[PDB]
Amino acid sequence: QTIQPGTGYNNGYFYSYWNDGHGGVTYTNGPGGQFSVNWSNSGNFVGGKGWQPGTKNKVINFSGSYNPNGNSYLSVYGWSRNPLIEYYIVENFGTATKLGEVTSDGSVYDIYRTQRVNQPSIIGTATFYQYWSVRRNHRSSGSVNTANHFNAWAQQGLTLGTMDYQIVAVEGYFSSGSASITVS
Repeated sequence: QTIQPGTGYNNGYFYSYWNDGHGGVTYTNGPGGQFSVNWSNSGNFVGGKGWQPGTKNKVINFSGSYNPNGNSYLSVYGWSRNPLIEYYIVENFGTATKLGEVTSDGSVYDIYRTQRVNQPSIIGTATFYQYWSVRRNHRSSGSVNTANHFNAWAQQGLTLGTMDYQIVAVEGYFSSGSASITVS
């Protein structure tokens, strides 16, 4: 169903839908691991389905249509605790300290670390690191072996804590677009 921001479980999958209060976002949970999101001149939002908690060896399958008009991501997205880390395995996007590269699931990814200072998080306002793997060959369907990225990050000194949630997420930032994604 079309829902308001929050977290919960739908048809066997965890979901998270978050936004900054700037209107123009319609997020809808579908059957199974399916979700769809339409946004018209939104602020910042993140929504998608997956698992609570994730694992450090999950192979994540996704397929769908992803048509952003501006700043947006389509990512394997999640959190860890102790250390508090918000991480991205970016498979596609619309319109940082580089640490290395990894070749995984048919593409080279570029690995980055950023720091968020006094920003929202799963534990409230906090300062924390973000880990990124940005796919070079952009795509909106395929499989992600998360262990390839987590191990590559660790080899560069990027440590993950105990896993919190782990989803395939569509994120937008002051843009418009449409997406419909099925996770498995």
